[PDB]
Amino acid sequence: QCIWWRGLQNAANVNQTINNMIALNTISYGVRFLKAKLCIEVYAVTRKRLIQSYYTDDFEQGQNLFIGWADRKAESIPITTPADLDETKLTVANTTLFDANNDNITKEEVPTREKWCHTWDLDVLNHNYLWEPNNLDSQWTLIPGAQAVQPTATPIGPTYQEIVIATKAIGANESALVTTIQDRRSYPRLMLSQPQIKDETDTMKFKYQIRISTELEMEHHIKPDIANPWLTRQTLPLPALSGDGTTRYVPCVPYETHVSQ
Amino acid sequence: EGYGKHITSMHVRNIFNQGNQVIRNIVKQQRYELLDFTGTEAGTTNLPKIIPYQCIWWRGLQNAANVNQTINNMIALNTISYGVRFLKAKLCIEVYAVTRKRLIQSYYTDDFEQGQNLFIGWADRKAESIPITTPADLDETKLTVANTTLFDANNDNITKEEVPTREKWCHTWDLDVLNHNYLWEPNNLDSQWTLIPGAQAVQPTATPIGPTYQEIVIATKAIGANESALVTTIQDRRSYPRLMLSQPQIKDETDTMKFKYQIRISTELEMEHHIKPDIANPWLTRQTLPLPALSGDGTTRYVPCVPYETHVSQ
Amino acid sequence: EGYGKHITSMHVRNIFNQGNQVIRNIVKQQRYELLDFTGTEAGTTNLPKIIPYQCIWWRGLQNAANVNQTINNMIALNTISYGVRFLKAKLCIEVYAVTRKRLIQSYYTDDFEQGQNLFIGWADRKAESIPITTPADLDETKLTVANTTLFDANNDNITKEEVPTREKWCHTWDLDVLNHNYLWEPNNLDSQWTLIPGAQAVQPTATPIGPTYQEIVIATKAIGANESALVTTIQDRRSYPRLMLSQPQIKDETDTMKFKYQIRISTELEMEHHIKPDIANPWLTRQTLPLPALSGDGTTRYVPCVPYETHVSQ
Amino acid sequence: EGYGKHITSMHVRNIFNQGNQVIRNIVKQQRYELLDFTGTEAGTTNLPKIIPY
Repeated sequence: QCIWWRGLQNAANVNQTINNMIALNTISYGVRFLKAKLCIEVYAVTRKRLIQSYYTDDFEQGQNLFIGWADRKAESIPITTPADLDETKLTVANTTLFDANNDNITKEEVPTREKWCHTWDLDVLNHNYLWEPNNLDSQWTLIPGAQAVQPTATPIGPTYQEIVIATKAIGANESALVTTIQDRRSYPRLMLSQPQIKDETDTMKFKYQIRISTELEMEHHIKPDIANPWLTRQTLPLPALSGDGTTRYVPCVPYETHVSQ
Repeated sequence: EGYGKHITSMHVRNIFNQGNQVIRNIVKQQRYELLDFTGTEAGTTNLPKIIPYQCIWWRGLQNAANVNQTINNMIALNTISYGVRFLKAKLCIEVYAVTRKRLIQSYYTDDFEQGQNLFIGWADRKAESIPITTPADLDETKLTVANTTLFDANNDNITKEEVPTREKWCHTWDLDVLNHNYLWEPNNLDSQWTLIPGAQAVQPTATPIGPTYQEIVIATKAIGANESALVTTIQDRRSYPRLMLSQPQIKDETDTMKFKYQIRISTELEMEHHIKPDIANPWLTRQTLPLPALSGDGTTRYVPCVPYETHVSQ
Repeated sequence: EGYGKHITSMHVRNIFNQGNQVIRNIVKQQRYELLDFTGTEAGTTNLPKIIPYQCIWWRGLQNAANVNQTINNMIALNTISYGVRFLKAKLCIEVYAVTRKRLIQSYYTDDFEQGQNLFIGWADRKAESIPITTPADLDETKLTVANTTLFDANNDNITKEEVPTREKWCHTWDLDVLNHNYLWEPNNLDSQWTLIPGAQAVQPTATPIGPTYQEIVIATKAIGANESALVTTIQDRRSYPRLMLSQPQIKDETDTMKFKYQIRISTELEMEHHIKPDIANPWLTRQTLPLPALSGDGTTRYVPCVPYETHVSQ
Repeated sequence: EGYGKHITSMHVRNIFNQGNQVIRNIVKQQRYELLDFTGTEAGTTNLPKIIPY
């Protein structure tokens, strides 16, 4: 849901694609995201076995990595620092993919050398609108698409509603009225989990060695050959959650119901 | 290797609704009523009655006695639904009698005017309104406006249907106005100032009706102090002019010639409830819009009842 | 003569349901559970577990935590329904792991026995039962009978499916048993001694189960001191043998070789609620039958779980 | 065995360009200019101008 697609969790993961993006953002008045391809590869499934005391790790090839979509629930992602965006350490307390009572998660199940791929359509915009470029350098900026849910603590703004209304300073003299219709998106919380397996002592502990590949297709619409500051008129602020809040909750709505006319 | 019956390598399975569930209930309200133009007080007068279909009177909230399982069904289905869309509202007036009060001496007798009709005006072509104070006021028998008629000796501005007794007057509305996969957030229809879906962009300053009456909707929802939803739609405009029941204005020796109609008024309001998903999702409010309604401290509040909507050829 | 639009001489019209309305809700309960044969106490032992599908555990009443809108939907739909018919009950066990407790020295470690299976016995061919005391007891993880196994060294009387981990075990029942336009009178499924539709004609004297377990039903309903209903049906017989989950009995040096299974158990109980008609009709109880259940003061009560039903060729 | 959606045994995958990317920009320069052979100084003279392409 966040702009972590840049890999902003760590600077070490920068690459020319970011640098390309950064530059192409300087020279582009607006950008539209096309398709975001996420692929997790599991290179191992490892269990920590207890002996005595200390633990050894043994290969559980034959178990799987769980990818939950956390659909069917209204849940969120706290985001404080870009580090927090790390999908390895990013967590919520008292949280699981497994409820002994109502198991509310649609959980894919991944063997090691089986690969888990997903793709999103960020083409949400229309009426010839774009998104105004940023370097994707913030963790509170979010992917295109409308989760109309926003906290009062951190007003996310009009970009999360189908009917967008916003203004742009773009100089004290002029102001732009950006108004669109963007189809609604859900973007439920996507979790990686181990199985909950009860050992003699406690929950049965695993560690997964995966490779996580991202491709975020970005069509930069380049600044015209002549200065036109008013192309902001067609761009919309990157969808983002504002406010002084140190920790800020990404909506991650489960889904969108549909009505038959 | 597993040899058991009806066993297969699991696919991706979670069985929960994801909001895809929908229920169609029809709240229907059927009344044999006294429509009386004879009396001198309390909406019994020559004043043409008003059927406040613009309002949520379709529940029959004018009186509690008219509650039925359709309401109770609706109420429950509202508790368990995150949103509802109104489909078609079928109003049918049946006239079982047309009665005149004749004067003799003094006291009056009533004689059958079979051969006269009940007038149903649409009060199109005029900008007029319905005052709504209490749900009682919603009663289409007593609901009136002063100095009001279906008959102007100068410009007769009303398109008035004319109903024989056992002839029936039916109408149907399309409340499907919403789109972009938006709904209306449920209420029990227990207020008289809530109004039918559709956009009469007219609203008084005294009682701001809000964004649900404009084609382009913009509103927010608290739904907790932490999150807020931006509900933005395009809903086609609706007119919903004032629908009156009237007697003919016929000048007797004394005064206007007084009638009383014994009718049955049948309502069917098709409501597709979109059920709360099998898992808690408070953010489905995101797709719902507040019931269109007129707010404010005002005791009496005026329902717009716009005549019509002009059309432009491109 | 009446010239209005959509007007016609009235036919015979009353719009009320007359009971013709029906709603299909699916109560579905999905659990990732610890199925443990290792422990020495409280249903953790070698004793084969029991899935009490004969009981109304399909609600997940074993624990309140497993409530979901399907129950809440059911509950409400029961308030507004005069009767309900169960359609198909889909049980699916998914095995996410097969785990053995290995002994070293002393303490145990758990190792993956992928390559062994979970046993699902039907406990057919035997007359056996399920003791039910509390809804907790309905938990298929802890639900057991003493001196009980899927493995007899002498006559092995159980038809036992065998499930690899990511192989899934699904079953489906037909609860459509009723006919002659009878239904079951709704309950919230909040009791553990209520049982699934279908006739196991066996009932204990200690806890008379009643006429709903015989093909030919005869019962009365108070439904007020003034009137009483005679509910008489023909419902085909059902067997519903005891369904156990077990580990293999494998003799280690010490004792039986202990496993624990991490499974997910998914339930879908299709329920067609027949909604209360749009007008009060307390006598629709006439067509409903009491939920099949075992009565009596008994704290612990034995669910029949008959093995099967023989068939005769005419 | 893996049952998830859009899952397949990995092929050889590294996604990096390997230089295969190319961009076509057109630098274009458009001028309404004074070309003057009249003046007596500083390239304004009868001398034929040169376009240093």
